[PDB]
Amino acid sequence: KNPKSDKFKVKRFHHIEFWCGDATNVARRFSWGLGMRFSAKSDLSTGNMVHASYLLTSGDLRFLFTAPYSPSLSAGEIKPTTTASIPSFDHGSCRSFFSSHGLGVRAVAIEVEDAESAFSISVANGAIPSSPPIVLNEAVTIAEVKLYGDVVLRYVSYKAFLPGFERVEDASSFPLDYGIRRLDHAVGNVPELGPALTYVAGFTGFHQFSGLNSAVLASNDEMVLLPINEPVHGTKRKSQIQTYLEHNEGAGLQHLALMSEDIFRTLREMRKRSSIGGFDFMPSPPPTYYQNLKKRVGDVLSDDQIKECEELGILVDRDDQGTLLQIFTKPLGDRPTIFIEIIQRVGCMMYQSGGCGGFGKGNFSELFKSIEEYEK
Amino acid sequence: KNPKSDKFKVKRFHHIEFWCGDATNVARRFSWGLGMRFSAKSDLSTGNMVHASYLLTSGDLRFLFTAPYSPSLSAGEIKPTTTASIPSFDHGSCRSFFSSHGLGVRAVAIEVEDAESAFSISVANGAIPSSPPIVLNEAVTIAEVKLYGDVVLRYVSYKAFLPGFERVEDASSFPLDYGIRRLDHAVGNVPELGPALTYVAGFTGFHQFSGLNSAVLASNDEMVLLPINEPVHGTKRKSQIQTYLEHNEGAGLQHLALMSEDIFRTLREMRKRSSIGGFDFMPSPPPTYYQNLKKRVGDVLSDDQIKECEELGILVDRDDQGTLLQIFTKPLGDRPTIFIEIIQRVGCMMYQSGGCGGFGKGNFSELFKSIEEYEK
Ligand SMILES: Cc1ccc(C(=O)CN2C(=O)CSc3ccc(C(O)=C4C(=O)CCCC4=O)cc32)cc1
Ligand SMILES: Cc1ccc(C(=O)CN2C(=O)CSc3ccc(C(O)=C4C(=O)CCCC4=O)cc32)cc1
Ligand SMILES: [Co+2]
Ligand SMILES: [Co+2]
Repeated sequence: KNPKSDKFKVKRFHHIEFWCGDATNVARRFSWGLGMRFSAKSDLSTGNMVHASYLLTSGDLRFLFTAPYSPSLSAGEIKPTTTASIPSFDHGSCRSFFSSHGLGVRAVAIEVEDAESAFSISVANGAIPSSPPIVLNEAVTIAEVKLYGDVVLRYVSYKAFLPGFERVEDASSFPLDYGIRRLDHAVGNVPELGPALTYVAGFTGFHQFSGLNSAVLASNDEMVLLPINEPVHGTKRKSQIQTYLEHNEGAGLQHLALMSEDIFRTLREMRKRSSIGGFDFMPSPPPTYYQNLKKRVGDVLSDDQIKECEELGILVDRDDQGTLLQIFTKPLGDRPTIFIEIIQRVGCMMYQSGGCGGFGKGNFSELFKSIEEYEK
Repeated sequence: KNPKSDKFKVKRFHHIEFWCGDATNVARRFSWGLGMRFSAKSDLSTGNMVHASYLLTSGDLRFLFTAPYSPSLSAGEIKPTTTASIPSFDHGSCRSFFSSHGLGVRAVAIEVEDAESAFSISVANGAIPSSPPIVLNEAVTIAEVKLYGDVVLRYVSYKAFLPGFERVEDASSFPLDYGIRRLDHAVGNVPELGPALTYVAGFTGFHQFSGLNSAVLASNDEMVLLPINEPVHGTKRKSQIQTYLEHNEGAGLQHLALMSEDIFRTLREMRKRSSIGGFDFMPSPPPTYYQNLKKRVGDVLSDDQIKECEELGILVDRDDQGTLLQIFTKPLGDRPTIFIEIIQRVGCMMYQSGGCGGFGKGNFSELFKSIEEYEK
């Protein structure tokens, strides 16, 4: 069931903003590891004395990396005279976020039809305001409300990246591309799932789509997908959600799932780079898992395609409507907190429906099953 | 003249430690950009609940990247019970350093014969203590005194990387190598050269070897080389030293000069990677500079070798004893502060004497000369 209860018009995920200590080094690492191109900047070279912000893109996926400069560079500014291109930015908030949580996502940004209206309706329906609507160059409106922990849901609306950002020079914009095309879902970890769902669904009208309980909130067309997890305590192996909350100093964004148009190419390219500056992947499932794939998805993937899944460590799950291929990186930074998922979905062709094939929850059983089997 | 006045026995540069917000991302970026291999780690996986530290090596060059975890992970520890592998580390100092200066060098480490003696003699001769001598696993002694700004001079001595560090697994240790072999010199920027030189030369006994004044302090065999620069004010173009001090919030390390055994190979490899996660280089000199090279170094470099210098943007300088090839990166991070120099020295064969060919001070005139000439 989909009651289509969105309280304002939501379009698609727009960007993800990481708050960093040094944006240059994180952005360069991510560009090489994920095959994303440098496409826009706002920094000292563009007149921004407040923050350094670098935008990477792959298809429709936009990752923004921001870090504060010394406050002394902008000490004479006030908000009416600011050189910041993102008016919600604050030095103290950024340093506090980073000190508390380490490298991670500060903003999940969605494009809406009217960011001032979305903000107004959200706050009228219980959202905690974070940054009020601000109109940039009479062209773009941006507003922020609290999502969970110190993560904000950012609303962006366009009259027709952001004013004050400059498209980057060609030489610095090497056209890397490993096949990633858009953000599929963004997942939060919280101590208590119930209150988190009630809060977010309360202000958005989004509907509902071992070691954890999870539920997914979705927009009307189910293209904005926000799963939320809570830990389950007292378990034999300690909950990975609880480890996250301990190392992150509380709730925050757990993972970003990035859709690829060719997951085999994406994983070939990312794995070639794991040990030369890129991203590592979690341990692969045992060969029993791939033996057991013929019975589960043998009508969807050929033996060769199943073998390619095994060469790359790709997991497969299936629901009533479609099939999903997925794989998980090791944590992106020092702390065992945020990671990335690469995904590709098969089925639900109408365009493809959002969330086709689910989120892989069946792989909890199949991995557990496969590991024991593998002891053999 | 070299009075050989070292107040304690100094061997060679040992390592450089960067204080970071996220050590993983900086270390991975530097590994790919400079061709350095991951060789040791101290982090959660090795029992360190305090800091994450990753060591990269190329030949004898050792770069260490350290960032703090949440203090909550180690809140029950005291110094006698610490899980930190570097006992001088402090969460508050690290966060304060990074907030003030951004990404940069915290420690210039030199190997000495006895770090406790070096510390004692240094402090007896005016050094400001930073961390007292601590014996690690009855095998290594480490001590720190203030160098300039928030940079420390770290003394390391070995009875026979550090205890508590683990050599990294093979798969994560891809054997990158672009030819870099050791640290040649490490350069500080200060507001006032005179007092800085008097302080450092006072406690070490090291001897003395537009927009700035500079002087170089050197150990007995002139293999530890510490240039220091101050700004010259009132100049037409604003001093790059003053820009550094403004953006860094005061004195700190300006550049690390890395010796290559084959500068042409190093620059070919680094430039191939500039736009795919590596390091950018400062603007190249005009072709007039390379035309003028035949008269200056035509007895040292062939026409082909001069042409290779022009293809790569390499600068050349010469003193009375040898010739130096050098080139400079753009700043390593967000702020226009720290950068890297790649160098190779020709001459002064006895082994090669330290500092053979100087530090390139003649290139200030030759670039100024060449730029005007180039207007032609
Ligand atoms: C560092 C690190 C820490 C933890 C992990 C994982 O938990 C990866 N993972 C497994 O290991 C067991 S199969 C699995 C199946 C689905 C998902 C998943 O994506 C979601 C969602 O999207 C929303 C619904 C619930 C869910 O969990 C994750 C899985 C990976 C790396
Ligand atoms: C971001 C950035 C900011 C500034 C720069 C430079 O100043 C680079 N540079 C020039 O541009 C003009 S030639 C030149 C010659 C020598 C040196 C040099 O290495 C030293 C020393 O080692 C110790 C002695 C004095 C010195 O300056 C540096 C030079 C490069 C990048
Ligand atoms: Co997922
Ligand atoms: Co130099």
